[PDB]
Amino acid sequence: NRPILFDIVSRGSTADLDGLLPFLLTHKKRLTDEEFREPSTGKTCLPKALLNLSNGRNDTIPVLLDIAERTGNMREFINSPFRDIYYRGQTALHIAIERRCKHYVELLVAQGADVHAQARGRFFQPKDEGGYFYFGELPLSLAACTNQPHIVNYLTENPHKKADMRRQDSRGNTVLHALVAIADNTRENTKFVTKMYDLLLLKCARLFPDSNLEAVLNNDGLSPLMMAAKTGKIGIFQHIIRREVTDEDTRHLSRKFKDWAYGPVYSSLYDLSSLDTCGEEASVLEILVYNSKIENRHEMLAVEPINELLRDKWRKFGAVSFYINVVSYLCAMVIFTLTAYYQPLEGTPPYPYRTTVDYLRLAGEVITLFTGVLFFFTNIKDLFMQLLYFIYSVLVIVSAALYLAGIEAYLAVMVFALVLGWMNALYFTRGLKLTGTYSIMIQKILFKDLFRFLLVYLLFMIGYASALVSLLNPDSETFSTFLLDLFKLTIGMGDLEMLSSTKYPVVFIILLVTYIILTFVLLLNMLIALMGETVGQVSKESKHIWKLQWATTILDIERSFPVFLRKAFRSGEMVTVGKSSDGTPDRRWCFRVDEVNWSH
Amino acid sequence: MVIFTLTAYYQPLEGTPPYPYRTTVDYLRLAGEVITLFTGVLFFFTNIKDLFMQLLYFIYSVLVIVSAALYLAGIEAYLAVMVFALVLGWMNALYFTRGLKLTGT
Amino acid sequence: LEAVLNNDGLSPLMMAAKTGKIGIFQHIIRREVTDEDTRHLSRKFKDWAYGPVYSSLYDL
Ligand SMILES: CC(C)CCC[C@@H](C)[C@H]1CC[C@H]2[C@@H]3CC=C4C[C@@H](OC(=O)CCC(=O)O)CC[C@]4(C)[C@H]3CC[C@]12C
Repeated sequence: NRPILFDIVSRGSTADLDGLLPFLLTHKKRLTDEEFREPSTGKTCLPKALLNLSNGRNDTIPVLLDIAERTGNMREFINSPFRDIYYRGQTALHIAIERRCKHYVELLVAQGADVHAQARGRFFQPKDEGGYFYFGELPLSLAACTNQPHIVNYLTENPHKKADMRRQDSRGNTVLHALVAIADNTRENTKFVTKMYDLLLLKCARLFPDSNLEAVLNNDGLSPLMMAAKTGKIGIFQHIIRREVTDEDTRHLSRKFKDWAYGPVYSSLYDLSSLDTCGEEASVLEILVYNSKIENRHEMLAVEPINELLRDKWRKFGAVSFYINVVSYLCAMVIFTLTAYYQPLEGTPPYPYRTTVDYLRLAGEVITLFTGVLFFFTNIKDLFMQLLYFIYSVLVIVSAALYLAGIEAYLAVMVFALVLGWMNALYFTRGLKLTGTYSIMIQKILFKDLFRFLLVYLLFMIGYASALVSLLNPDSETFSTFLLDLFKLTIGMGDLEMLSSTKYPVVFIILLVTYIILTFVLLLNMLIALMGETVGQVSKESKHIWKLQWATTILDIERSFPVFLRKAFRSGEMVTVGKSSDGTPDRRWCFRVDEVNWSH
Repeated sequence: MVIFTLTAYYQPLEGTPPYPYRTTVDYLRLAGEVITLFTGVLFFFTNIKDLFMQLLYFIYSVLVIVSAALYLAGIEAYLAVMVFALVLGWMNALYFTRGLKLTGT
Repeated sequence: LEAVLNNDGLSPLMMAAKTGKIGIFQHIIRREVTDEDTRHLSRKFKDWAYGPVYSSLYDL
């Protein structure tokens, strides 16, 4: 009778249902029997009826509910979930809410519909995880994510059942987490996202004054603000960072207060407790600056307190430590250079020391080894809990070890270390503004475009030179010699005296001509062109890249210091902005900004 | 192309073309030669079918086949054109980066 | 009607593509007919919708 029932419900006709009650009573067959349910998914009668209706009025639902109550299977029938990978978990209430039918939502909850049921089927998953619509996996989160204020209002405060706002799905995300998860930078989306977020926050605070809704964290460990920063959602991040609440009852949770005004000058202090931390917990700034592949990484930093905080930190302690570090690094490299220079050529390593000058060389050596081990330890700690610096440190330590063992080879690698030691000194110009943007651009072009160009050139050059070598007739040694000669000719110095043994010299001349033409005219020119266009495309990006580089250097310096030193240098003044519900003072960290307005 | 490069490199300078084969190394060179000729004839057939029903590849194939023919006939000149083929063989390897996005533009 | 081909062997869609006419090519590639009598000749149908997600299958 399953096909007949499905046809009856799909049609929506009331008459066909007559007689089902006595039929079930006589045969004592429940509406959740395997035969009645569709084997493919598990869909029961109610979801099918709700799926296909007219102008929000199916007109069959009450009869189905009455029948199920007659049987006495409402508990297992009204909330019967779907099976299968695609739609697992989905219940009738999810459908009713998805179809924007308040009437049916009320009628469903009135009868005992499970309001906390989770719909974690593969249809409802994040876009990156092979899904279509992620909404928090809850009826309440669904209504909040589909921009339906009335549904959320009724659902939260209903006599029969209440879905508390502070509730977490399998992933741990709460309704605010989902509402940030579906946010997009479009104006239409943000306009309702912010409104619903604020409404829901105020309602939760009103109902429960003790707890805080944004305190909750998901399994990942983030909060709505940190997650919005991580997911690159400027629209809601900017509205949460400057949230101000005029209501006196709910002013405690506000984030931006007015401090004082004199004429056109207005001075307001922002709150940055969660925004900036000293190792107590993860900070928005660290996440936004250090994580990669962020949509609006550069735009997100242009917010009223963020930029001024970076500025104040830079003045307070950023500049001094940077100059100290660069000077010390240069001095250390000079000491290393002197040590390598004065390495005694005579004898074999290690060399005995029996004079004060020997002890001077030893002092330089120990300083260099200390620097190398320090860099190695810093990199290893970073890995456990700067690739070029890692190479420098590992090469230094290996050179010291081979010096201890006894072999000439160490000097080579030791010298190589010195090369790298200066090769990256340019990267310390990063902190400087005028030359730091140029250093960042040089590093960017060097790694991305120069890797491709070099890889393109290597095989071409080696194969073409091998072809020319094969052309000549009087053979690894011959190739080894000729390759040096050919590279020297590529430099523009030398002479092609080796062609005497070759037959058909004309074609060899032509081939060398074309080789030179390609190497100098086309290959070299394209490298020139690429730099010119990239800078033009990033002409505006220059300031963005510079600001990001400045931020990352400042944050690296801040991270390096231990916790208590950070406590000493922490920026912002403790300001008692009000008294909590119990009356005790807040005493919350804040940072002050003042502007000028001639229109207010 | 690597196989072709090795074949050209190990072409015996001594003697005159064709060179008799009486050793396993000779058969290694012969295997490389037949592979190169197969590649050339395949490219030639593809281009000829396109024409009946890639100009640089057409040049590569025609030069390879001509070099093989002149190797069979007996003349030193073939090596020249054979080498020239190898040049073109790599000269257009860059054009296979086309498919890649970053370097294809 | 679009089955007919000229001496060249093309159809209105192929000819619009060959002649570089975006305006009519885009309107012929997404042609949808609401009338039930003449829905067979339509080229873009709606498949299903869930909330803000809409899924339509084109004919190719
Ligand atoms: C254009 C870019 C992408 C390719 C990099 C060029 C190198 C692959 C070339 C440039 C100079 C060449 C070298 C010139 C001299 C020698 C020594 C030679 O061995 C000898 O010592 C005998 C000759 C001599 O002693 O001068 C072996 C090859 C090598 C390293 C040559 C091999 C290839 C080198 C490093």
